[PDB]
Amino acid sequence: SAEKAVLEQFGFPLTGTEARCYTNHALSYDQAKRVPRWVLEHISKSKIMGDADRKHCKFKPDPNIPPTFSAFNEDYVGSGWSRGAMAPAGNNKFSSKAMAETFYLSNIVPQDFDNNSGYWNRIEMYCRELTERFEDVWVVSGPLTLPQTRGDGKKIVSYQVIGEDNVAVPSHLYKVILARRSSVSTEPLALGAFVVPNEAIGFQPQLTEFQVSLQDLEKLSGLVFFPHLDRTSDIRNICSVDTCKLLDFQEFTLYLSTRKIEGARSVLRLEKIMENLKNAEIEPDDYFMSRYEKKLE
Amino acid sequence: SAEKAVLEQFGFPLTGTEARCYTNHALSYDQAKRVPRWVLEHISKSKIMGDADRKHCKFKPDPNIPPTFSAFNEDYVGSGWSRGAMAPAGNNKFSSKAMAETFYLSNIVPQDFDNNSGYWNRIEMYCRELTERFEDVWVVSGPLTLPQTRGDGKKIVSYQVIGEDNVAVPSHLYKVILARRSSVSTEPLALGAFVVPNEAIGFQPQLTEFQVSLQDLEKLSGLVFFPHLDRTSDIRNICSVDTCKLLDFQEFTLYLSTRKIEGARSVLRLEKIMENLKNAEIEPDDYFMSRYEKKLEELKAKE
RNA sequence: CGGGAUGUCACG
DNA sequence: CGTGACATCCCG
RNA sequence: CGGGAUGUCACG
DNA sequence: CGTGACATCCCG
Ligand SMILES: [Cl-]
Ligand SMILES: [Mg+2]
Ligand SMILES: [Mg+2]
Repeated sequence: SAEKAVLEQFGFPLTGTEARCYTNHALSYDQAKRVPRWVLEHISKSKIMGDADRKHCKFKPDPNIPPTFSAFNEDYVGSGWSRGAMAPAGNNKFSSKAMAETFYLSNIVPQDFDNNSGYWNRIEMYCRELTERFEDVWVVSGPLTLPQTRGDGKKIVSYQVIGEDNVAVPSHLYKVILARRSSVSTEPLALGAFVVPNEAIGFQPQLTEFQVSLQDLEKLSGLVFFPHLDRTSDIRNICSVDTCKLLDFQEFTLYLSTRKIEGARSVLRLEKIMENLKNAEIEPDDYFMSRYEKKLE
Repeated sequence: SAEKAVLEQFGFPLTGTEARCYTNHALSYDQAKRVPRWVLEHISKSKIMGDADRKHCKFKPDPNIPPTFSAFNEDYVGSGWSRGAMAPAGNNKFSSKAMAETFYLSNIVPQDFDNNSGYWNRIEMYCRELTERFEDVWVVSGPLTLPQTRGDGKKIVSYQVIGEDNVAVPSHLYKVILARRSSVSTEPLALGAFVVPNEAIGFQPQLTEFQVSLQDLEKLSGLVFFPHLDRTSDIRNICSVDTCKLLDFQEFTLYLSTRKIEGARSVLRLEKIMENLKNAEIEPDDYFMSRYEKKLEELKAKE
């Protein structure tokens, strides 16, 4: 192959798409859009429990990404968009290093403010909730810039770029969920693929509304998820063997109020929570009350 | 090590960005846009000569591309865009197999009809012209989807997708040119990078108007070109060492008329080629007349 | 050179 | 329906 | 849980 | 102008 040797004289162009691995999540970086292409993580009940704190971590450029192709906090702040992490920080309570690697900008995309801490947040919580029914949960997340047909019939992909480095703002976010009940069972695996628009949503629509077939998502994203997964074998819809239903307004508001006290140093903060709970029309469940009287010390 | 085996248990997702080598070019395919991301080729005096013929070739899907992520002629035909090859067929006249592999849709992007046959064609000509003065030249070509600033300040990337498979139509096309004078000399290498918009362009714009720096291109494209090339050494702007001058209207149409002499199958057809030249206020060069007189006499015998 | 419109025969 | 190879013609 | 606005000290 | 680790305060 002498002809091939001259062709490679100076080397092929580099795309920087090789898989980058961290202490509890891997990803492939898109050097052109300056966002991750896909982010893989494994969740177990053992991992979502720990002492790693979320406010001792800062969003910073991944020092493994060439600064030329890296994004920076200056691109997000005040751009009208938020820094949305794909590998959730909450999935790494067990390790402080793992949680800190979640805050590398290689793992975050521009995300609607309401969608981030709202609907998408609830999807991230449901993933952690599956750990109580499945010993192993694999999740794959990433951005999407999807087309949209217009009056004259033709389809146009259109997406915003923000900051000096032009970080691509996706029109949708995808999340594939693969769950197996036990390490020693051979139940069919539970699989679910979902595509959510990058915008405020609310509580009306059920997560089933956003479900799509795996092979479809693979077509719109140009990826092949879980190659080693024997597709000839029997695989079942995650939503037929589970709930696929996020927290309602009352549950979500209470969960936040329950977790807000854990970081409430002062007694004044606890007062506001109740005043806000009363302003919310909710009826404080006894669980929150048990975690209310213990922290009044 | 064990907390990783559980991650890889079902494997990482596949991107399909690995290089795919062929007879005279390589490329990395973009499975999401159904177009090549970059296409690398090497050309020389010997490779741009031969008996390989376009008209005995066909556009069709690269068989090494999963049909799921592949483009098909149905996506292009009737979409309002042409099939533009990044690795030119004219750069592989020496091998019938090599030329055939440039018609794989893995080497094709939706390209404006006028652009494909006009300005971009003339750029591919200038690359073949460099083989007269450089023994080896490398070319990287691919598509781009660049942003645009609205009046209100927002920057928007927009591009049409065509066909059922949503093949992306780039806003611009890029080309990186690297030429070394000789394998035994150590004259500084010459490099030029260019970004042309995917629309009709005439004969007034000079190639240097679309020239950019290698850094600027790598930032736009998210690629790094020619990694093993030492960037601290002495590298020259190709448009200073060479001409970066595309053919004007007269010599461009003249070149086409000469290439059409070979395909002339009747004396009357061959004379029509010359009448069109004269109607265009172009006087053929002595090379055309020799070629014209030759093909003429060749066609008179068997008639 | 770069793109297109067509026909015919053979065979899966 | 597709696969090949031979051919005719058009445009810039 | 998920995102933002501010401070004091320390070092390069 | 860049790296680490303390702190209080807003919002859904
Ligand atoms: Cl067409
Ligand atoms: Mg988030
Ligand atoms: Mg072309």
